[PDB]
Formats: sequence, C-alpha cells, structure tokens
Amino acid sequence: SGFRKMAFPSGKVEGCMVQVTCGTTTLNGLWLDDVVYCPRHVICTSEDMLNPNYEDLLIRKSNHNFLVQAGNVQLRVIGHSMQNCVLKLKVDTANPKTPKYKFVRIQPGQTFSVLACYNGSPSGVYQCAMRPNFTIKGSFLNGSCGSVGFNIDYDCVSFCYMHHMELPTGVHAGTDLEGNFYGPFVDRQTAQAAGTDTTITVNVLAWLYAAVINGDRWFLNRFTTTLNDFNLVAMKYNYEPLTQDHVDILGPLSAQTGIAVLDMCASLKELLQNGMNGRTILGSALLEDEFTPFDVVRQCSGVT
Amino acid sequence: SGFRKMAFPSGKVEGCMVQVTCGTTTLNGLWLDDVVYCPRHVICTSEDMLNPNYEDLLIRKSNHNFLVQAGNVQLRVIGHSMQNCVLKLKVDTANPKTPKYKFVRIQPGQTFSVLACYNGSPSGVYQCAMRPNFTIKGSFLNGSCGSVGFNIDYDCVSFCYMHHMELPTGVHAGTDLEGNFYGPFVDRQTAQAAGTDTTITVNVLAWLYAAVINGDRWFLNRFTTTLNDFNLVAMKYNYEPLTQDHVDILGPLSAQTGIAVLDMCASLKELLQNGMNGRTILGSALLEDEFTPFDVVRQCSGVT
Ligand SMILES: *CC(=O)N1CCN(Cc2ccsc2)CC1
Ligand SMILES: *CC(=O)N1CCN(Cc2ccsc2)CC1
Repeated sequence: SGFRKMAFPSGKVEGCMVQVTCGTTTLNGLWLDDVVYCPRHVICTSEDMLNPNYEDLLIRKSNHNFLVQAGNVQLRVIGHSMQNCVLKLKVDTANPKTPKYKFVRIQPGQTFSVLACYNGSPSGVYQCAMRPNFTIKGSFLNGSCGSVGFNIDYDCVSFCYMHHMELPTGVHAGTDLEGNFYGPFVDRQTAQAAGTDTTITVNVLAWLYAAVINGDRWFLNRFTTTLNDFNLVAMKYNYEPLTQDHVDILGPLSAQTGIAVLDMCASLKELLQNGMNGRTILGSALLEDEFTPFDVVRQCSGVT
Repeated sequence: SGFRKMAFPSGKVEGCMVQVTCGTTTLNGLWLDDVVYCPRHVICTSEDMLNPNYEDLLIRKSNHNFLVQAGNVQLRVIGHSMQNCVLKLKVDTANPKTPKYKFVRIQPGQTFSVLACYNGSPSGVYQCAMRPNFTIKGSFLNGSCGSVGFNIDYDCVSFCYMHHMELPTGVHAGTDLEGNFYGPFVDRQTAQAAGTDTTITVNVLAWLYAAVINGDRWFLNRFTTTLNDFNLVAMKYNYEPLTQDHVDILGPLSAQTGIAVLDMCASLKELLQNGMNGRTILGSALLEDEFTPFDVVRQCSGVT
C-alpha cells in the first residue's frame, strides 16, 4: 500500500550522460551508440542567445571544437550535424552502456522521469508531465540543459524530452530527441509566455482511483454525471474536456475498484465545486494530475 | 529554477539488487561485496508471521535453502547468519558493481531515496523521510521487502533503510542495514500502531526558503517571533519544537535569502494559524516537510 510520485530507475540513462563543451559553454549530452545528442545552443555565447542564426554559428565550429567527456575519458568527435534544435556529434566509440532505446514524441498529459544532470553528472531523478500548454514543471539550473526525460518499458528506454530553456515564469521547455520543441517555444532569449496550464482530467481521475485502491475514500459520493455535464464543470475550472477515449483508458481502474468512471467524475465534480474542506487525498491538499492511468496501474501492480 | 521532490540517481543501488527465495517466500536482497542483506522474514511462511521464533526457524535452513539470483545468474551461498532482523548471506562472488558504501542509521526528519524492487528488479525511485514516529510513507506492495533507502555523497552510497513491513494504517516500517528497526516496530504480524505523525518543522522552514529562492514569496509577512513563542504554535499544530540547532542548520538558507530564520518562523506561524487560503507554495497546497535544509541547498545549488 501507499502511493508515491515515482520515477523510473535512472541507471540505464545515467550510463548515457556525458559533458559537452563548445568554446566556453558546458551542458549535458546523451551518448547512444556512437552519437552524442545535445541542445544546439551549446554553440552560443549568452550574447548569441538574443537572435542566434544557428546555421551561421555552426559554420564556425569544427569536430575538434566539441569537447565530449564521459566520466574522465574524452570522446573523439568524427562528425557533427544539426537536426532541428539538437546537435548529433558522431564519436569514434559506441557507448558500451547503450541500453535498448527508442525516441518518442509524447502527447500532453503523458508523464516521464527526468534525470537532472550538471557537467554530464547526474544530480537527481523526479517525475514530470508534458503540460497541456507543452511546458513541463521541472527542477533545472544553469548547466542542466541536455538533461533528458524518459519512460522505461522493461529493458527499453523511450527518450521523450531534452531540456533546453526556462521561461521567465520558471517553467520549462524542450525538445524530443529529433530536436523538435514541444509546443511553440524557440531556443532564443525572447518573449515566450506559456498558455493556460489546464489540469489533465484523465490523470486526476486515475489518481482518485489510486486513492480508493489505497484506503482514501472520503470523497466518494452518491452522485453520477454524464461526459457533457462533467465537461461543463471541467470548462469552468480549466480542466481538459473528458472524452470517451479517456473513459476507455480508465476502464481497467473502473473494473478493479467497481466504481463506474462517470461516478468517479461526479466525485471529481463535487471536489472541484466544494474543495477539499482542508482534507487530503494520498497526502495531497490539491488534485494531482501527473499520474497517468498507466502509471497508477503500474505502481498499484508492481511492474518491473 | 523550479523545485521538485527529487531522488538520488538509483544506478549505483540498481547494481546491488538481487532476488532472495527461501522455500516459497521471495523478496529483495542487497548484494555488497560478497554479502547479500535481506529481511530475516524471508525464512517465514505467512503462518509463521503470527509469532515467529526466528532463531528456531533458522536452524531448519541451510546455505542451499537460500536461492540468490542476480539478473538470470544464481549466486552460490557459502554462509548465513542473522544480525538483529536481517540475514547476511555470504556468497562466493563479490558483486562487481559494489559502489563505495556506508551503513548509516538516520534520525527522524532525515530524507532518503527508496528504490522499490520486486523479484530483485527495480520498479521505481521516490524520496522519503524517517517520520518523527519512525515510520516512513512509502509505496510498497507484497514482494517489495528488502528494497532499500539510501543517500549518495558523490560516489559513496549511505544505506539507511531496508523495507520490512506495512502497518494496517498503510505506513511503513523497516531496519537500518544492521537489522535494527527504526522505532518500536517488530517483524511479527501483531498490533503495531504508529504514534503521532508530527511535522518536521526544520524541513518545512527549509522548503519555505526553497519557495522564496524560486519566486513564491506571497506568505512572507511583516512579523517576527521567538523560538519559545513559535514553539507554543508548533505544539498546538503537532510540529516538532524548533531548537537553536535547527536555527543554526538553516543559517546558510537565511544567509542566501537575507530572511532571518525567526522571520521565516513568523511566516510559518501565520500559515499554521491562517491556512493557505486556497493558495499554493511550490505547487503544494500543504506545508512540505520531506526536504532537509541540506536537500534544499543541494537542489538549489546543483550538486552531483
Ligand atoms: C538549461 C541551461 O543549462 N541553460 C543555460 C543556457 N541557456 C541558453 C539559452 C537558451 C535559450 S535562452 C538562453 C539555456 C538555459
Ligand atoms: C514487504 C513485503 O514484501 N511483505 C510481504 C511479506 N510480509 C511478511 C510479514 C512481516 C511482518 S508481518 C508479515 C511483509 C510484507
């Protein structure tokens, strides 16, 4: 029993982290096979970050300008290219610790673990979600860029995030491992405001199921609702509209607990309308939305 | 910027996890050098757990009864002994992935990371604290026993926790790596109630400092207080009494922010007395007490 914000074991990713230095800029790189992936802004001076022309800046760089260090061992760069907002540095040695991996571009509401690194050295691991506004709420200081987000299915690491920038509101933006930003963000020091941070309704419901499975049942009520009625309430509270797809995905949690998805929606509706009245649910005083239905089933079933 | 509940990178510990089977019971073991550490209740049938005599039960067990599997490779047991509530199984092979390590017995209020494992296989990592009642609030299903809690200082893993049991209130009890339970708990299926779960005042203050460092300042007020006055308020709200030792430990955070510890106590006092009024602090609607001053400085300074 008990339910905790839980990250994937980080070892498989720790083995992929290197330091990338271009001139006087240091950040993190991801070494998979004989390629090191890092944010292209490694090539920039802070001066450059106001309106960088990355193709023009990159012409001035040679393979020997990219200093790549794995532990205290230097890797030899034999090639470099820009793909969108990331650099791929070809090194002369395959990473012996390369796990099975995939590159995946996640959707908003999807959760992942982040291994925060400084100088190619892991400092810690925490769990994130891709917000509906394509930001993530991270913990990232200067030097953390190139830190990656990932899911693990048994032996296969699916890399979904690379950290690139902090908005002046202290939220985080980055790319998939093809170097394409999530959302409308650009790797330039300009005016970039996040949109509405809407609550991931399907994740909140999954977490309410997790609460019931673990003894927290006080918010269960005598009511039911319809998708259309629930959604009127979701609209008012900046929740994502609930779809039949969300209802289907919650089916296993519905089945295990014997609480109809729409009944749990009517519970969520009363919580939105009435608040927690100073009570808590799984040790939280607000409605947690960074557990997916898949996350809840995993943690409740003990999958490795 | 941003501040997240953050666990140590788990790789060094992932490399120490094995499966221990005695008869029909399977749980996790910790392989350091040529010793595997596991909870002694591995030797029990559920029948045995009502009033086990571990010394009597252990006489019936030989080295060949302890099945120890690291990945898909079996380790040869060449010796076994009981130390308090843990078994030490001597194996004929040193774990090649043994990190630098220490065994430490932590105090209440101290935080650590847990690598939840099933069948010697890591499922995830999360951050805990030793509660003032010597429970921890974990995420642990059947088969998770022998999962360990740890801190990392650069290269050295300090093992502080091994998971042994769940109280019928869904909180967790376990041992240091010498097999001594935290608090009054025993590895028997009997009536064991947790004491008062008091709030770790020094951790809450550290987290309020983390909030200021990251832009959340709305709760800063015009007041100050004294230790004695603050403590009257802590008593009423089941907070640990604040000592000069706690004030000293918060000195670096005081220094960096320019907010006197006692001023921050007067902020905490108003929050205890008035509530959050539906506001949040670092994305929480309650007062977080599972970040130590050391944790806040680490995450705010980017130590690896
Ligand atoms: C994540 C990280 O380490 N940093 C430091 C370098 N910064 C360069 C930049 C990119 C967009 S605006 C300026 C990014 C944050
Ligand atoms: C942690 C874990 O896997 N388990 C399963 C075995 N249980 C045995 C027991 C110990 C005290 S009461 C019964 C403990 C929980």
